[PDB]
Amino acid sequence: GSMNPPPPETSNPNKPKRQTNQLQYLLRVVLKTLWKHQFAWPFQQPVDAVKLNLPDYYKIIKTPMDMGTIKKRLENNYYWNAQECIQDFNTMFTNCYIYNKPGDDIVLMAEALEKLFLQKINELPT
Ligand SMILES: C[C@@H]1CN(S(C)(=O)=O)CCN1Cc1cc2c(=O)n(C)cc(-c3nc(Cl)cn3CC3CCOCC3)c2o1
Repeated sequence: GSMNPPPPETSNPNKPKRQTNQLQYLLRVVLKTLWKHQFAWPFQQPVDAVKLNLPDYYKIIKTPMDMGTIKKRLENNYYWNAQECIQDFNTMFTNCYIYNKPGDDIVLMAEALEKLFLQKINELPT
């Protein structure tokens, strides 16, 4: 092993494939808008604690999450419901805010993405 955990699962081979209009919105509106933002890149994959030499990251973070994982989960129809996906986004942001120093560039980047996320979730269809 290494400092890095195995990445979260991204497919569920034993569930039915079922869309919902909220899951469609989460992929086509929410994820796609965040993914293309200029500050998305540090959130597009799991934190590589080995490469970045962050021995405490996965000691502090209990539930790793990132937008690459979320994207794959949505594209693979991993989620049974939209609330599971919203929870993953929230976990990603929480991880960033509880680990990092408040003034740091990475927290400014997270905040820009989070504002966008929360605005799109305010417009989540019924
Ligand atoms: C190496 C960084 C340096 N930054 S800083 C001073 O803000 O530039 C402090 C954090 N530290 C560890 C860390 C944490 C972290 C993270 O939560 N997340 C979510 C991501 C990263 C991360 N993933 C990649 Cl890929 C690069 N980085 C570092 C960021 C940093 C901001 O500028 C964009 C690149 C990540 O790294």
